[PDB]
Amino acid sequence: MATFISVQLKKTSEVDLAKPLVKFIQQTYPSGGEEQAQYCRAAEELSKLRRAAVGRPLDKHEGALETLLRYYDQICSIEPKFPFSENQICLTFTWKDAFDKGSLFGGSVKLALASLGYEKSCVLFNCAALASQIAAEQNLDNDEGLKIAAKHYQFASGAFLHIKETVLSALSREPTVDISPDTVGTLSLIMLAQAQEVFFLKATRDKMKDAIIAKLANQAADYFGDAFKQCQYKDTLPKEVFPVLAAKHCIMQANAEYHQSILAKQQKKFGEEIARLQHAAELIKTVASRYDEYVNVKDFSDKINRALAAAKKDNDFIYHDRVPDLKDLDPIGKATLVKSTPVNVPISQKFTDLFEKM
Repeated sequence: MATFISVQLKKTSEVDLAKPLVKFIQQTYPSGGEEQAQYCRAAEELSKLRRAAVGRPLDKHEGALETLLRYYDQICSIEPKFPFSENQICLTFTWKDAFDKGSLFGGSVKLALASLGYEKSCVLFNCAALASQIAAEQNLDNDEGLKIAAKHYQFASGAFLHIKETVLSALSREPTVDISPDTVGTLSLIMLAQAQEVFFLKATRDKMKDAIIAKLANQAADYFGDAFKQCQYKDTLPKEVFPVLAAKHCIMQANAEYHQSILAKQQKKFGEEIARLQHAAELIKTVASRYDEYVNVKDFSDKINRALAAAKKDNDFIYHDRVPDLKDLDPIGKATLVKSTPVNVPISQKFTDLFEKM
């Protein structure tokens, strides 16, 4: 279908990374044509690497992400050498906010800083955003799609969370909102929610126990629920985000209850089955009327209604189980298969620091 949330990449203007880095090499590097004027072609190499990571109208592929990741690893490796205190270091990175259009009354929202902390913050944001795009793009009724989407969602979650913990110490100023701890904390939870939904979807495909699927769905409802609560009083993220999180919260509760009801029927608890099915129907009716424009809930509602109609029919004419109230049923349990991937450099596949010997 279409309904996963992904993140648009921030834009930068191009900058000459080499030229300023060239002027610093004349240090414990004396004569011409040596490590001296080799490192300058590695600085020539790294400036070229920035334009590939950040300059190109992008590619939602293994290739483009790896470029970004490499560019992140490479910056991280370059700080403990150059502007460790910098009284001038003539080099300034400019980034547009990912979300804030600005106002067509006076242009976009941008922020220029002469800081490697700023730069790597925005790059990492973009590694996260491209990962969510690749993740969202994947075919979920195919097994390696499921795995690529769960891997990238957890990466993107871990990467957003790394910026939250790190943006402020990393920077000179109050950041743009897109990378400020609160937005990126929320983006972190969304990606983790989506990761878990992918693990629920995979469980449904591995045709696992309904008991385990209910717990995985219940866990997701919590991730989506927390996330939409973080968005309730705020209008930073694209406007589709909060309604998708709201629906996805009720959808996952409805999956939890539907699967738990199947278990209940297996155990001949026919009243419990109707109760849990009534709850699922209600959750889904709510999402259908309230969130029409964002999710398509029809097949799942029909599935629930047939099961409810058959349950009621046999119970009234055969079993006569008392249908319990919701508050009298045990909580459905919770299980997570999902974690925010720590950012430990190198995050790129076959990392070569172009300035290893320095």
